[PDB]
Amino acid sequence: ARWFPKTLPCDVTLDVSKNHVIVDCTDKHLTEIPGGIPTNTTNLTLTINHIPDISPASFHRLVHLVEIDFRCNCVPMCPRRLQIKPRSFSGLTYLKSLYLDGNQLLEIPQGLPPSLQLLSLEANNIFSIRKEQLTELANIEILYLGQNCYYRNPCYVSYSIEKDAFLNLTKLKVLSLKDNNVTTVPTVLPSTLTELYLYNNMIAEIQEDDFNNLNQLQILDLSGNCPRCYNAPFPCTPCKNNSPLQIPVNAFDALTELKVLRLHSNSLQHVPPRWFKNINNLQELDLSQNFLAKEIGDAKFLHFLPNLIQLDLSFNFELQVYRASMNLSQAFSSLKSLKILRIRGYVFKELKSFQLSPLHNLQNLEVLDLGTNFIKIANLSMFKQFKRLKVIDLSVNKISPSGDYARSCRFKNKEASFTSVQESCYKYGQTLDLSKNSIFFIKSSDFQHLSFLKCLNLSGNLISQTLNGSEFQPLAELRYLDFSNNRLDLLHSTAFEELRKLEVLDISSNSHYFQSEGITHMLNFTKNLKVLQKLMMNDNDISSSTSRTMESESLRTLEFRGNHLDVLWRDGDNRYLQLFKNLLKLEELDISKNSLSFLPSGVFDGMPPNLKNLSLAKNGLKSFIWEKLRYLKNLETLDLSHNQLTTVPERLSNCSRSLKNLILKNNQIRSLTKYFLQDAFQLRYLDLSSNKIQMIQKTSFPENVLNNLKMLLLHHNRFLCTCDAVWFVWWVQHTEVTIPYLATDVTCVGPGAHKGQSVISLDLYTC
Amino acid sequence: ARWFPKTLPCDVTLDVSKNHVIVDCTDKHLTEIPGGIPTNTTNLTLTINHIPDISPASFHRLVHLVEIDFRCNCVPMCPRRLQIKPRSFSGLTYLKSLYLDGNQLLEIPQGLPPSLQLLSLEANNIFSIRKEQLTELANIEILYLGQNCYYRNPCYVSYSIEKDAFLNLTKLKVLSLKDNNVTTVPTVLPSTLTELYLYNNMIAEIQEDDFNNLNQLQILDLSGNCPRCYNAPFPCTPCKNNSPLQIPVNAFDALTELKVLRLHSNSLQHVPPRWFKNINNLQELDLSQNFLAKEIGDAKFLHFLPNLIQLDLSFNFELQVYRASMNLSQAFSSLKSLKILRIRGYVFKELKSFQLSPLHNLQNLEVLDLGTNFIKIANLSMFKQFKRLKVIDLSVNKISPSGDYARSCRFKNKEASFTSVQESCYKYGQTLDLSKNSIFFIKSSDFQHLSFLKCLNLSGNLISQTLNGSEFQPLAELRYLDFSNNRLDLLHSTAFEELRKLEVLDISSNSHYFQSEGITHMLNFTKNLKVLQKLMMNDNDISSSTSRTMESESLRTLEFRGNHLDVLWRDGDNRYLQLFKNLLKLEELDISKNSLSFLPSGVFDGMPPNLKNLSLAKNGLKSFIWEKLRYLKNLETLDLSHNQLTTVPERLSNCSRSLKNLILKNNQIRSLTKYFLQDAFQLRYLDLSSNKIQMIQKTSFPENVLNNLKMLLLHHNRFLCTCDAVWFVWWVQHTEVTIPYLATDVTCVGPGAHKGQSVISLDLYTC
Ligand SMILES: *[C@@H]1O[C@H](CO)[C@@H](O[C@@H]2O[C@H](CO)[C@@H](O[C@@H]3O[C@H](CO[C@H]4O[C@H](CO)[C@@H](O)[C@H](O)[C@@H]4O)[C@@H](O)[C@H](O)[C@@H]3O)[C@H](O)[C@H]2NC(C)=O)[C@H](O)[C@H]1NC(C)=O
Ligand SMILES: *[C@@H]1O[C@H](CO)[C@@H](O[C@@H]2O[C@H](CO)[C@@H](O[C@@H]3O[C@H](CO[C@H]4O[C@H](CO)[C@@H](O)[C@H](O)[C@@H]4O)[C@@H](O)[C@H](O)[C@@H]3O)[C@H](O)[C@H]2NC(C)=O)[C@H](O)[C@H]1NC(C)=O
Ligand SMILES: *[C@@H]1O[C@H](CO)[C@@H](O[C@@H]2O[C@H](CO)[C@@H](O[C@@H]3O[C@H](CO)[C@@H](O)[C@H](O)[C@@H]3O)[C@H](O)[C@H]2NC(C)=O)[C@H](O)[C@H]1NC(C)=O
Ligand SMILES: *[C@@H]1O[C@H](CO)[C@@H](O[C@@H]2O[C@H](CO)[C@@H](O[C@@H]3O[C@H](CO)[C@@H](O)[C@H](O)[C@@H]3O)[C@H](O)[C@H]2NC(C)=O)[C@H](O)[C@H]1NC(C)=O
Ligand SMILES: *[C@@H]1O[C@H](CO)[C@@H](O[C@@H]2O[C@H](CO)[C@@H](O[C@@H]3O[C@H](CO)[C@@H](O)[C@H](O)[C@@H]3O)[C@H](O)[C@H]2NC(C)=O)[C@H](O)[C@H]1NC(C)=O
Ligand SMILES: *[C@@H]1O[C@H](CO)[C@@H](O[C@@H]2O[C@H](CO)[C@@H](O[C@@H]3O[C@H](CO)[C@@H](O)[C@H](O)[C@@H]3O)[C@H](O)[C@H]2NC(C)=O)[C@H](O)[C@H]1NC(C)=O
Ligand SMILES: *[C@@H]1O[C@H](CO)[C@@H](O[C@@H]2O[C@H](CO)[C@@H](O)[C@H](O)[C@H]2NC(C)=O)[C@H](O)[C@H]1NC(C)=O
Ligand SMILES: *[C@@H]1O[C@H](CO)[C@@H](O[C@@H]2O[C@H](CO)[C@@H](O)[C@H](O)[C@H]2NC(C)=O)[C@H](O)[C@H]1NC(C)=O
Ligand SMILES: *[C@@H]1O[C@H](CO)[C@@H](O[C@@H]2O[C@H](CO)[C@@H](O)[C@H](O)[C@H]2NC(C)=O)[C@H](O)[C@H]1NC(C)=O
Ligand SMILES: *[C@@H]1O[C@H](CO)[C@@H](O[C@@H]2O[C@H](CO)[C@@H](O)[C@H](O)[C@H]2NC(C)=O)[C@H](O)[C@H]1NC(C)=O
Ligand SMILES: *[C@@H]1O[C@H](CO)[C@@H](O[C@@H]2O[C@H](CO)[C@@H](O)[C@H](O)[C@H]2NC(C)=O)[C@H](O)[C@H]1NC(C)=O
Ligand SMILES: *[C@@H]1O[C@H](CO)[C@@H](O[C@@H]2O[C@H](CO)[C@@H](O)[C@H](O)[C@H]2NC(C)=O)[C@H](O)[C@H]1NC(C)=O
Ligand SMILES: *[C@@H]1O[C@H](CO)[C@@H](O[C@@H]2O[C@H](CO)[C@@H](O)[C@H](O)[C@H]2NC(C)=O)[C@H](O)[C@H]1NC(C)=O
Ligand SMILES: *[C@@H]1O[C@H](CO)[C@@H](O)[C@H](O)[C@H]1NC(C)=O
Ligand SMILES: *[C@@H]1O[C@H](CO)[C@@H](O)[C@H](O)[C@H]1NC(C)=O
Ligand SMILES: *[C@@H]1O[C@H](CO)[C@@H](O)[C@H](O)[C@H]1NC(C)=O
Ligand SMILES: *[C@@H]1O[C@H](CO)[C@@H](O)[C@H](O)[C@H]1NC(C)=O
Repeated sequence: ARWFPKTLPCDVTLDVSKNHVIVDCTDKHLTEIPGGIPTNTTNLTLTINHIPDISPASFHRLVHLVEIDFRCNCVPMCPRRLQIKPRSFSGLTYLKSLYLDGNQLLEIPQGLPPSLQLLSLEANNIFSIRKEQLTELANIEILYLGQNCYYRNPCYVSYSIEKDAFLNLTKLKVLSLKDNNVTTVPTVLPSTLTELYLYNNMIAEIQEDDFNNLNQLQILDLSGNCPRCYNAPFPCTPCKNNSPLQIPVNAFDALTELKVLRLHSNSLQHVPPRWFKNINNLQELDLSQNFLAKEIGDAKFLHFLPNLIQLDLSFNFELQVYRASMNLSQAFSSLKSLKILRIRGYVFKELKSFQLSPLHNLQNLEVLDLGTNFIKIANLSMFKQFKRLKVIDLSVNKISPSGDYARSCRFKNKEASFTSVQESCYKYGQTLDLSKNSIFFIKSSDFQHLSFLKCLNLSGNLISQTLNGSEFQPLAELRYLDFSNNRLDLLHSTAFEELRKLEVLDISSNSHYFQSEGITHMLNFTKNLKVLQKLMMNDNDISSSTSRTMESESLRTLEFRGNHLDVLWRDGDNRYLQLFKNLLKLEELDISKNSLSFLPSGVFDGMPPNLKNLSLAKNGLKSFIWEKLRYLKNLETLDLSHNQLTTVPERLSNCSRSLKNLILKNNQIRSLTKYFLQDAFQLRYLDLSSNKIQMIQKTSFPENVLNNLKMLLLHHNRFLCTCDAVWFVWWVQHTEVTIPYLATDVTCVGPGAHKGQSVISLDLYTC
Repeated sequence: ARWFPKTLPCDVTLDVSKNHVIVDCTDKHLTEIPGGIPTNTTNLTLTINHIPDISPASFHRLVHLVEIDFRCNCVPMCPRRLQIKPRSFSGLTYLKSLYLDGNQLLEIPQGLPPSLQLLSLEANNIFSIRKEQLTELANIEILYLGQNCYYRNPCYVSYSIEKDAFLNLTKLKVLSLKDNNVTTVPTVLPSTLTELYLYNNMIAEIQEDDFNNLNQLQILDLSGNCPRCYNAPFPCTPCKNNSPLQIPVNAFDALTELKVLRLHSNSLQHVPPRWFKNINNLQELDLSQNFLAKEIGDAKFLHFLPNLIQLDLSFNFELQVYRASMNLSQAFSSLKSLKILRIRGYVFKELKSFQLSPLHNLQNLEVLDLGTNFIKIANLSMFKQFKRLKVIDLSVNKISPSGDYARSCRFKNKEASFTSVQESCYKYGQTLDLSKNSIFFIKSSDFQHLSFLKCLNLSGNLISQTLNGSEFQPLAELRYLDFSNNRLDLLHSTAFEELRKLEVLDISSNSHYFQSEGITHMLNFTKNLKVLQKLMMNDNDISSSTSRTMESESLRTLEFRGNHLDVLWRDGDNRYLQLFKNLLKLEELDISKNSLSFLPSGVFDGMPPNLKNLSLAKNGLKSFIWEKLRYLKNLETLDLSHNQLTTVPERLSNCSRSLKNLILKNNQIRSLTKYFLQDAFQLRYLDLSSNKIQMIQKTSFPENVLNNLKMLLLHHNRFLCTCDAVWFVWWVQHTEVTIPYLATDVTCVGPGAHKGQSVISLDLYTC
């Protein structure tokens, strides 16, 4: 509630349905908590700042607070550790969540309210755990005590937990003890635990009674214990004699609701089937970064995982061993419900069709990761049986053509699963990611029996070929093709002619043959592509073109950034003026970073009629005309950021009748016209940030136009806060226009003592 | 003769033994020929400048001139073409050589003296050749008429040569017609020709009588005619139907003294043995960039080349064909005198021992080039039979570990053979250049049967390994090892321990594992290397080191540039002060680009006692102390160029008693001390160029010290030419100290009209 604030430099968000008020003071360099904080707020954000300590009077009048964030308030360049006065949180009866990460605290704070449910104490100096200060947390549910003693934040003392310290926490559900130099699992954990995170510790042995009472546990993490330290870019201490993490056979017996089990980087050598005897509902299993190269050939334990969804076996290669072929066990056929399989880091020479026979009967298999394996010989025709597969990974391996602040400062989710990189090519269907391979030329015979491919990634292969319309012949149903970081010779206009169903084509980073001058550059090759929608050819350094115009009856998006359009539009050269005129259906243009000092008169007449998104960022426009914008009758998102313009148009209404997203970020504008926004009711977005503007007059910014503006930015500029802008000073602190960084970035240059003064916090009584 | 010049801005070199005087006015921006040119000069250099035309009075008083250079005086940004007045060269009776390249001349200049022997007319607009203007050249010997009409300098007209134009040039020896758009070989050439250069032309057919009278010809070039235009980065036009350069069988019949024959890039398909029936003394043969992939398997013509020295067969691959193995004909055993063999661009999958059997009996074979072939499988043990070989090339191909201005503006030599890149590893003996390959880890078994290797290049392989002293075990006689552009983990001090005879070690560009902090960096691994002489570990970004000191009893050169020595020598950290103290035999240090803002007091005390070459360039030294140089009792080549120093030492004699090569290039020094060079007789080299110096007093630059100075640079600075430096003005134009760029770079800032005035050309009579 309270809606209208007074001088708070933090953003305020209201959710009447959720009855939640959010105050975000992230990155504000506040030495002390600002005054005038509303009593109706619920979430308080107090991240990286210069707060010396916490006083009980800080939250004296705040009783509706349910979330307090104090993450990374002093990162070890920082003064002494934060000191919390006694009874500094007892007044918050409605408190439920509290974050105190990165505060260099020595002991657990006391006096916490009994209504607390979440507590985060990561990146602190708490290496001792006793029941006395845990008695007050009898109602907690989620506890985060990780990252208290490890290589980034050392304490030189092993973690000490007294007996049955967590036993009385009956409401505990999630416990995290990562990177805490723990040696022994802290028995006895409460029986209501669901997620246990003990990874990246120094645990060497597991007792048979360690998880004897945990029956509702769902997520268990035991990574980093006795890790594989070979070629490790971080300080890690292998266990002695390389010994693996000793886990008894009857260890995971009481676990019945377990769903996620992570054993990554444990130097394991054998996986006994007795471990998975009781856990029948296991879904995700991680066994990466171990020494299970021989176990994969046996994989006898896979017979006890009928409901497995994810299986990770990455980076299990043997030192000084180069396998001739992948040895997949026949027990892999028992994974009926398997969906994702990762066999990276299993470096081997040749991949054959019969080596993937166990995976032929997996109906639910979708992702098959095989990248970073240095595969030399691989017949691509063997994938004709994996039509149901969604993503096939053939990454940096060497397949060739066939011969004849800190972490806790952000990410409030804390313990979260590794989110897979969702590439733009996955949404189109079947994907064959052949990027960064040893393919140097394309044959139509290699891609045979692959008519089902809806996507193909060939970036980074460094292919030097002159396509003429016969290479991608079998790929009849291909819709997305990536050809970035290659050497494409556009000597023929029939390139990509046989890709009848192609929609998105990417030929970026092909600067080699485009940099040369005098050779033919058939830029009209898009005429044959009937259903092409998007074409990305940026960073190509295109300086000349044999074709006068580019023709396409279906192209909608065109990225032409990082090229040389100044030479194409050189003074006295009107050949390539109407280069984009024939693109009838084009709606978005991205001609940026083209070193365009000036725009020759006539290019706007040669623009496509349906243009809607024009970008000219980082171009260095010394003088950009404005009266020619009348030709574009559909322009809505003109962008001129990071340019060297110096004058705004006399009347924006006379220039464009549909512009609504004007952007002039990081420009050099000292003053605006006296009728800049006169009768321009169609505008909704405007940006003048990072400029050299001095003052704004009333006649240039009418309130009628300003009422409908969704966003307006005037920060990080050179405004002068003198007595000549009393109307601006009154309006900036009396309007409802969303102006971000109104009290943090926009300051006053002068005069005199007014340096660094906040414009919204100005009151010139003498004016 | 004449020794002493007056105001010439060109360097003068005298050779009394050769009676030759050289005047070099290269890159001087001389609008007109300067006055006061000596009459005793012999070679005149008048390269790129702004000379509008040539007048007969230019060389009126010069009669001893034997060489005039006018190369690239107007490169097509340039005014109208150079105009030569009639009878502008008839007065030079002693003229023998004349260069007129890059002058946009339309016709051959007339009135040349009969004593001329060399004439260069490259990069001109002369596309017509007639006997009338060639009559005056009856005594010429070397003619250069190439680069007159091609893609860089087009003329849109085919070259026209009248019948028997060159017939009467009886003294002609070398003729060049490259890139001249020639269609037919200009019959009839004189019988005294020795070198003929007709490459890069449009010749489609050769007649049987084309070389009927040439019996003394030694070098013949026919490249570029009907070239292989596939993947060509320059505008080239294939011949029709791909047809090859039609050469009759009885074409090279009259040639008996031919030694070099170049047929590179001719789209040849078959090489009949009848061509080499008469030429028995052939030494170098070039057949690269052709379609002779099938002919290599036959190579029937090789039986007629018993004295062949060089054989080039690079880039003869078949389009859309990936050969399984290299098919070398058995006729290669007939090349008894073969020394260099290049089989690049013959892309094939696997290389076996038996495929190199024909080369097993070549006793004189030294270089075997096999790079850029995409070889996948290659057993390195098969090279044990090629012990007599000097260089073995295993370049960018994908071998993996075994499994289980213009051109004529410079280069006065013109037509010169392709000089092979002499790498630094060739002088040490046998070389196995395995750079840029697909090797990702090193095994001792792979390098078996290779104990004869004296050099090994492994740069660019991107190997991530933690060597402990057992990988390079069979390489007992290795003396040079290159490990640049890799990922070396220095976790053990026993790395490279088994390389007992290693002398030069290069571990540069290994920034990956050195950038990480907290991991061990054993920098004392050089202790085991008993005979190590040079160690290059630059561009490694070394910021921390576990070892306190580096120990080596034989190291003499150490390159430590592009690292982070500021953190190692951070204020309050005296652990790594004596890092280089234990290098007893060290004589050269290259600690540059280390971001050293300042040198902590004590590093000079920790320097090796025998240090002789210290470099601190591009370091940003805000304030460099000078009294501490007394510790270094053997310093001779101190370098502080491209730094931010601001003060010279009070007395250089008190600082160092042996410094003789002080360098302060591109520094920021406004003034010198009044006793900078007092009693410093041991100095021989001094540099203060590119500084902000204002004036030099007499008491700081005594003539006694200046007499023994070999070189002194004071150019490109901010000297003021006022009445306060009359002694400096008198001395600069009255001393014999070698001061380069005395009349071209060093100017006067002021005062007023004295902007840009030459100091040596100053005479202040009013002073
Ligand atoms: C202001 O503070 C409020 C508390 O003081 C915040 O309310 C919290 O909002 C989160 C969601 O953002 C709730 O989390 C719940 O989690 C359960 C369990 O899901 C678990 O598993 C999923 C994966 O399947 C994982 O993503 C979750 O993080 C959990 O680990 C869900 O079933 C719920 O739908 C919900 O996501 C908290 O419970 C809730 N706290 C309270 C006390 O209600 C609020 O988000 C804050 N607002 C801002 C803007 O910061
Ligand atoms: C000043 O001008 C003088 C002429 O006006 C220059 O004298 C010339 O010097 C060059 C050497 O630099 C002489 O070239 C001769 O070439 C023959 C034949 O060798 C040929 O083959 C070799 C490869 O084996 C090749 O490198 C050569 O270039 C030749 O193609 C050699 O046997 C000789 O030793 C010598 O190298 C000229 O003959 C000579 N000209 C005259 C008229 O004597 C002088 O170099 C100029 N000085 C400067 C500083 O520019
Ligand atoms: C994680 O906990 C272990 C607990 O053992 C820590 O190991 C301990 O580390 C300290 C500090 O390096 C060692 O103290 C050292 O003692 C030697 C004398 O023995 C002294 O010369 C050193 O200067 C240092 O004070 C201690 O010995 C060592 N404990 C054992 C059993 O070896 C480890 O440091 C902790 N990790 C982190 C990141 O804090
Ligand atoms: C085809 O495969 C290539 C390589 O596997 C993909 O290129 C890679 O794409 C990812 C995601 O866009 C890039 O990651 C990003 O890197 C930038 C730094 O450049 C970083 O700031 C981002 O946060 C993100 O991590 C990755 O750099 C890029 N690699 C290269 C060499 O460009 C490509 O996206 C794939 N194409 C399709 C259509 O999936
Ligand atoms: C090397 O010599 C050949 C000699 O044929 C040159 O080919 C000629 O090039 C000119 C200029 O492109 C061609 O003229 C053209 O004529 C057409 C009408 O046919 C006209 O529309 C064009 O605007 C142009 O004026 C000429 O036809 C062509 N000769 C032949 C037989 O095709 C070649 O250009 C020369 N190369 C260089 C680099 O100068
Ligand atoms: C081992 O093999 C590698 C690669 O074959 C050699 O590196 C290459 O060395 C050459 C000659 O020094 C470099 O050429 C130079 O390039 C610079 C531009 O960087 C240019 O300004 C010079 O004029 C010259 O052309 C080449 O760049 C370099 N390649 C790489 C990737 O660094 C290396 O020299 C070999 N080592 C030994 C001991 O032979
Ligand atoms: C694939 O892995 C399996 C399991 O490790 C290998 O089978 C074992 O092979 C060894 C060596 O011959 C025998 O001593 C074991 O008795 C075998 N066990 C079983 C269960 O068969 C198999 O040889 C591997 N295949 C390849 C090609 O590497
Ligand atoms: C990759 O596998 C496919 C199919 O397994 C091979 O295709 C065979 O090609 C030959 C010659 O073209 C035909 O006679 C066969 O009938 C094809 N097989 C089938 C099942 O139709 C292809 O040759 C393999 N690639 C390589 C390099 O061996
Ligand atoms: C596209 O390029 C391919 C590759 O050169 C052409 O295929 C060749 O065509 C020629 C002429 O008909 C034949 O002599 C070759 O035998 C063909 N090679 C192969 C491997 O089939 C193809 O004709 C070109 N297509 C177009 C339309 O230009
Ligand atoms: C793309 O434009 C080029 C010209 O820039 C077209 O090439 C011309 O094609 C016609 C028809 O065969 C020929 O008569 C011309 O001689 C060609 N000119 C050149 C310079 O090659 C090409 O056809 C166009 N392609 C498409 C698909 O429209
Ligand atoms: C290596 O090259 C030789 C010469 O081209 C090949 O020998 C020819 O092979 C073809 C095809 O079998 C025959 O028609 C010719 O009669 C052969 N000529 C001679 C002189 O033998 C040979 O087959 C090639 N070898 C390989 C492995 O490619
Ligand atoms: C590369 O060639 C060498 C020699 O031709 C092979 O060395 C053989 O290795 C086996 C097993 O170690 C021995 O039994 C043989 O006696 C060796 N040959 C000789 C001549 O001594 C080596 O195995 C080959 N590399 C590969 C990967 O096959
Ligand atoms: C290089 O220096 C390291 C120390 O920086 C040496 O490692 C020590 O070796 C001794 C002898 O075995 C041990 O007692 C120490 O515990 C080691 N210290 C560390 C930090 O590892 C190493 O021996 C030196 N190597 C050489 C060749 O002198
Ligand atoms: C124009 O591009 C911007 C880029 O962020 C996008 O937000 C906007 O929706 C686009 N407008 C249209 C009409 O596509
Ligand atoms: C500017 O707008 C006014 C008012 O609509 C109109 O009368 C005038 O013609 C316009 N001028 C231009 C150049 O568009
Ligand atoms: C010092 O290095 C320079 C670098 O050019 C070299 O010229 C000089 O000979 C070296 N001096 C000694 C004594 O090695
Ligand atoms: C400087 O040199 C003079 C003369 O040799 C000597 O007397 C004096 O002690 C020296 N001072 C220093 C600091 O070296």
